[PDB]
Amino acid sequence: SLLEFGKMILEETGKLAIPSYSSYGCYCGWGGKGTPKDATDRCCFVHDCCYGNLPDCNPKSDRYKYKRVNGAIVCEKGTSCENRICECDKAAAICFRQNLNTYSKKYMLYPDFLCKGELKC
Ligand SMILES: CN1c2ccccc2[C@]23C[C@H]4[C@H]([C@@H]5C[C@H](O)N4[C@@H](C5)[C@H]12)[C@H]3O
Ligand SMILES: COc1ccc(C(=O)O)cc1
Repeated sequence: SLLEFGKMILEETGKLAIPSYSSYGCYCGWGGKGTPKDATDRCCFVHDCCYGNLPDCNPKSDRYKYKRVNGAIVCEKGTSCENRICECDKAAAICFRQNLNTYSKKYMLYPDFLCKGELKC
């Protein structure tokens, strides 16, 4: 769930989940539409897509167990859905870190109205 996703995002990137990634570009937080702004907005595009492969669970709400360990992130014996959600998030959190440089405060709190168009997963 978001409570787990947020801890992850903080743990890996050092930045707090909320202002730092909850409205970034066109796909972080909101989702919806548009051509992703940059590397970090693109992660969100994949993460959405990641949650999309699952219509059988509640990504935003179902709580899962994961632990850290000298660096990497480990998801644990859950309920398929629970496990699947964790790898989705795990990836996404890794992607943010992977691209912590292209992080631009210019896109932090990027509205919506300027986000235009289709994009198939
Ligand atoms: C409308 N809703 C949908 C309705 C029917 C099928 C798929 C979707 C969503 C789910 C998910 C994703 C982006 C980001 C956002 O989290 N959601 C929106 C747009 C779409 C997009 O795939
Ligand atoms: C992919 O990054 C996010 C960040 C915030 C939210 C949200 O606030 O719903 C969803 C996905």
